[PDB]
Amino acid sequence: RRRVRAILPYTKVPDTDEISFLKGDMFIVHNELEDGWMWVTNLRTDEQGLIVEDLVEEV
Amino acid sequence: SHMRRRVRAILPYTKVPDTDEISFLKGDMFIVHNELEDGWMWVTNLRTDEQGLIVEDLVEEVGR
Repeated sequence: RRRVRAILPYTKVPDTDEISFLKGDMFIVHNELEDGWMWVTNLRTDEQGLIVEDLVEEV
Repeated sequence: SHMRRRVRAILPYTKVPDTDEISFLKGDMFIVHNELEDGWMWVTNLRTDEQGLIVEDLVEEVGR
């Protein structure tokens, strides 16, 4: 249960469970998943969803 | 296509031994990482955090 930060923005793939975000957004990681993905909650939008792991860094 | 979606088990499943299928309980949720051309998919079970193969016939999309 750690916080990670977006280093770049991301626009979700339509009709999927991915979420869009902005550089600087903070997320709480719920599941690491396979390398390359993460199941998280974006603290700014309060949205739970799938994100691309290479766009976030440890804080 | 269930790619990049969260899906939920509609029935339990016990893996075939010596395969990389994963056993799961009804209600378990998963994130789909790869969809193979036979209905099977590489996923992560959100409860156990294990990666493995599950078949699409046993799950339904539930959204975020």
